[PDB]
Amino acid sequence: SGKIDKILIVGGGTAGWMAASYLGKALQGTADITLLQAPDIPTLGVGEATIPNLQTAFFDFLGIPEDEWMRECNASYKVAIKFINWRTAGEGTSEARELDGGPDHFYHSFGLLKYHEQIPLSHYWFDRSYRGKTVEPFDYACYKEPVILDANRSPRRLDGSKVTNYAWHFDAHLVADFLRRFATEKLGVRHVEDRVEHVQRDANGNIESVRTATGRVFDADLFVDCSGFRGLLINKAMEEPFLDMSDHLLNDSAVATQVPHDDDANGVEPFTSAIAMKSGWTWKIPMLGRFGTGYVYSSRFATEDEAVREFCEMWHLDPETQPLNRIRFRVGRNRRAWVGNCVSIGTSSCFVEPLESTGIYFVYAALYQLVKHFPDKSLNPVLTARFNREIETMFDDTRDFIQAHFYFSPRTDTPFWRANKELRLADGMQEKIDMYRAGMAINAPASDDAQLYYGNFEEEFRNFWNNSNYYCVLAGLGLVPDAPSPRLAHMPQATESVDEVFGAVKDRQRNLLETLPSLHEFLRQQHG
Amino acid sequence: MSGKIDKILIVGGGTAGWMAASYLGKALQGTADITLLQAPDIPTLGVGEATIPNLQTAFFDFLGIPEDEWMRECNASYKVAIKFINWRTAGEGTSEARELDGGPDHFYHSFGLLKYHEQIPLSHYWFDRSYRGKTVEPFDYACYKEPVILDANRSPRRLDGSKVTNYAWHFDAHLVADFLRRFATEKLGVRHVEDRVEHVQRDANGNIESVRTATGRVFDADLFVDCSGFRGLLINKAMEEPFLDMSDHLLNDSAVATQVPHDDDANGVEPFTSAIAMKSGWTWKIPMLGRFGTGYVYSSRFATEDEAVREFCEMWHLDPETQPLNRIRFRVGRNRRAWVGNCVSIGTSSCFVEPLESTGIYFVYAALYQLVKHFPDKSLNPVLTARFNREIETMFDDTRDFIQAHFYFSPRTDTPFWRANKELRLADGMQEKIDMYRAGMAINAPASDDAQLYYGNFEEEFRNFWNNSNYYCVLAGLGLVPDAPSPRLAHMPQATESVDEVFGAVKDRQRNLLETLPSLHEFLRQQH
Ligand SMILES: N[C@@H](Cc1c[nH]c2cc(Br)ccc12)C(=O)O
Ligand SMILES: N[C@@H](Cc1c[nH]c2cc(Br)ccc12)C(=O)O
Repeated sequence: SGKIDKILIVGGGTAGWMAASYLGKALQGTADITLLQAPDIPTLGVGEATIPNLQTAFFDFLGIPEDEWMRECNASYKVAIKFINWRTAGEGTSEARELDGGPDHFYHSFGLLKYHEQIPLSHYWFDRSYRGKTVEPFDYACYKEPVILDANRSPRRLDGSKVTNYAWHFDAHLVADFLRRFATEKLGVRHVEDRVEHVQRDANGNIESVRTATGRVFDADLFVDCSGFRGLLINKAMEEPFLDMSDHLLNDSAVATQVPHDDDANGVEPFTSAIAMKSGWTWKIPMLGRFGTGYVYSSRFATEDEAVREFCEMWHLDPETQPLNRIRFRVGRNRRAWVGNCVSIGTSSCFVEPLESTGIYFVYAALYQLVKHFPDKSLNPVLTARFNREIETMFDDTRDFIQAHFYFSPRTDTPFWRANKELRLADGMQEKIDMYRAGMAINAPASDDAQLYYGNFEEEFRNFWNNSNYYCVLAGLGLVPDAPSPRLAHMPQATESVDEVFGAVKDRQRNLLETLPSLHEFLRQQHG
Repeated sequence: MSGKIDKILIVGGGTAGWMAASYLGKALQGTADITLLQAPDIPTLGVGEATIPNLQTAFFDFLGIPEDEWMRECNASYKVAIKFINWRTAGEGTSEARELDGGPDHFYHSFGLLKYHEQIPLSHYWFDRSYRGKTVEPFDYACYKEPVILDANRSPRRLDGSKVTNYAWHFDAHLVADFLRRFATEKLGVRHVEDRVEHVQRDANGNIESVRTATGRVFDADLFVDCSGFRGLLINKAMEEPFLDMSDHLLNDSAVATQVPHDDDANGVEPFTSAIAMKSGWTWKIPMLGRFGTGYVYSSRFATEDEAVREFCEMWHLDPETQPLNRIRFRVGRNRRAWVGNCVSIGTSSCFVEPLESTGIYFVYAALYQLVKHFPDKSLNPVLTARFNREIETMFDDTRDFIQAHFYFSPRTDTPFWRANKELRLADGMQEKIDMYRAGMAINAPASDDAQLYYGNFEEEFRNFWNNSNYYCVLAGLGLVPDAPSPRLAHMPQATESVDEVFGAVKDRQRNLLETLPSLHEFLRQQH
């Protein structure tokens, strides 16, 4: 019995120093935290994309203003994800192909669809599209962002006022160093540069101590595994099985690099690009003077040399001189994220391809659930079981959503895209698609107030993947309901007054397009 | 078998029938012909109905009926909480609270949400002090301001009309049914037919084709709404849908009720419903204007009808040979599926549970809200029916589990009834909630402590109907408390110290409202 006195974090990556900062802040003055980190071969900064709650749920919790960490991490702004060439056959190219008299792209923006007479705007859009009253795509009809993103507009005016929900693009290595300084200098976290040599467990299977290569022994009451894919504690020591979920996600490898960019000549894109490839997809994360890019592919349909060739040719890079990072990740999650006195945080717990910018979210979302379910020395099993339940739902819901990107793509030109259609959706995901086809919303938000959504982590965590996200991806790829929502035929006044709702989006599209500065213009004044 | 619903037939009148006619008539105004089949039954006494705050915001506001309009026409009173009397002390069934720890054996279940302090509900701070001997005040008096003003029969609104707390209403159901009958027929164009169902004609698909009445009239429709009560003329008799008896969780199955005249000038009016524990059940008291309704809900396995009538009459000093009494034998449980084919069951034809927590009328307009949200066309898409049945199934089962906890966790052991309740088993969903509760966790904590958002957004409340505030009121009120304080509080020394001002604010509101609020009788006099 007694409270947790000492906490040992194994691993000093991005997740490791987020755990040290979050736990150091949450338990300030009531727990001694030590982080074990061994020097590894450093890698390139291939870029990271995030979601709006990174500020409200993480940096706000630490008490760090957005401007403070943005300037020290050379971060850019992210307004949406631009899905390129997901509906047209062809090689992997950065240029959008032609589809129905226009470029093959669609946006997944932040925020929530507006409610009109208790019904999301998506249902009103499809009702018009189904009956031939409109041909405008879903994203351009219901969101104001696509128009200003086509012109690389900034999410904030020169006076600082924000006109849309946005996230950030940055190099994870810089944020890790920023949080390393914050945790050690402000929160009293102890940093130890050593390599784990032996993990000693007791008769109950719990971790007793960790011995390093130099002979130092570190004991604690609670151990946090941030060692990445290796899982030194949760997998190696605790012997907890890892659940491979490649029966839903075929991608398991990646080739990534960083490419210099002339922001003065071309501006900066306020969005992440997800460019469909022949055996996967390639991300593009614009930053300051450069952009990170990585080809996520499936080793079952493309060899590493084929992926390196495809990746370099699309960006006009020299495969013999370009610095490249070749990665082979494990897709899935542990059977239990928390076992005994060992809590897994980061890629040691779970991993999925960064198609929807969930990597960093998984860290501080798990850290949020860890503090909410924080135990004492008795390690109450109810706290551990409920934490493991939240983590498995957080990941499995994301896994199902990511699979829908490939499962519902109309492409059939390569074995990769054809095989994705041969996989089976999870029962929870298949039920969601059944609702969608019936004209229902999928996890409709309780309110269309984005400030409440992104300002209340509990409100968002219970409704992380909401109707707005599903319609952006499903309707963007071409999946639409079999027929309009049957209740709209009983709402003649609602379907008539909705004209002003679509007109309001058109007016904001025109006004913001004409008045907003470019992202490059704002970044220049922002970053000095 | 396509096209929108054109004709809707409601079988059964009363409260459920005319609530369905009003809600569906308003939602589908001008796009559906609605006919209500009602046969004259032997009328019963007005034994009183208790409600919850969303009755105005989710039902009457949807109809466009101001609170003052329907209150005056139904002679309604105000309800601020439920006072549970004699649930922790042994003895006969009496209206007088017994002595417990130097005070009356009662505790309140109030409306609203517990205030958050540093992201933690106030209940966790209360028990932390109680566990460490820092306080002896009961949970309800420490965290709620209502118990103090309810002990003095204070009004929930000042004489100037300003409301000082969340409240509901007390009324005779028959008056509300007549009010809605006039509203639906005169304002919404609903057709009322006085006839008795003679034969229900089904087709080869199992769907209802038409209904023939005793006079030979045949009524056909596209969608049928069963509001026939416990008889289940359509859902059970015609559709042959099985009814799931749940007497393994709730032993009460009978009731003896009446109405008692009351001199409001001499004794005032109680702004709360009373739940008076009995030897083989419990007795309600629903104060109204010049009278109060009362009913002894009991278990036929432990008390005969004559024993319950005697217990009921003796506690109110009534003549068992002359007092007008209503003897009822209800079915406890729910249908296997609330909606089958083109037949949707609404009201007690769908499910029933004892009115211990004032959920009877709520079940009607909550189901009507889910019916419109899942409204079908002539094709009757099975996904709409399946999702509706799931929402109804969760709505009742969660209520069933909560109601059982009232008896399961009562410390009384003096009668075979109370002893047998401890021999039943809680549902797995309820047992897991109790496991969390004992572990110091909240049970379905609200996303926000803003009651206006909660009671103003039916979707927000429906997803969190039984929240942490409700569970703590009943469980801690009966004496069930966690095994130890939340381990997370030991790491928040500043939070556990600054919470002193939160409890002091409740004490200041208790003192100020007690001195300035008028009595309910005083406010009712000026209003009515
Ligand atoms: N609730 C999350 C859901 C989400 C996860 N990844 C996203 C990426 C984009 Br682009 C838009 C939304 C999300 C949000 O609205 O930010
Ligand atoms: N969310 C519901 C829960 C509830 C159902 N019946 C109740 C009865 C009382 Br008294 C208080 C709360 C409830 C409310 O607070 O109105």
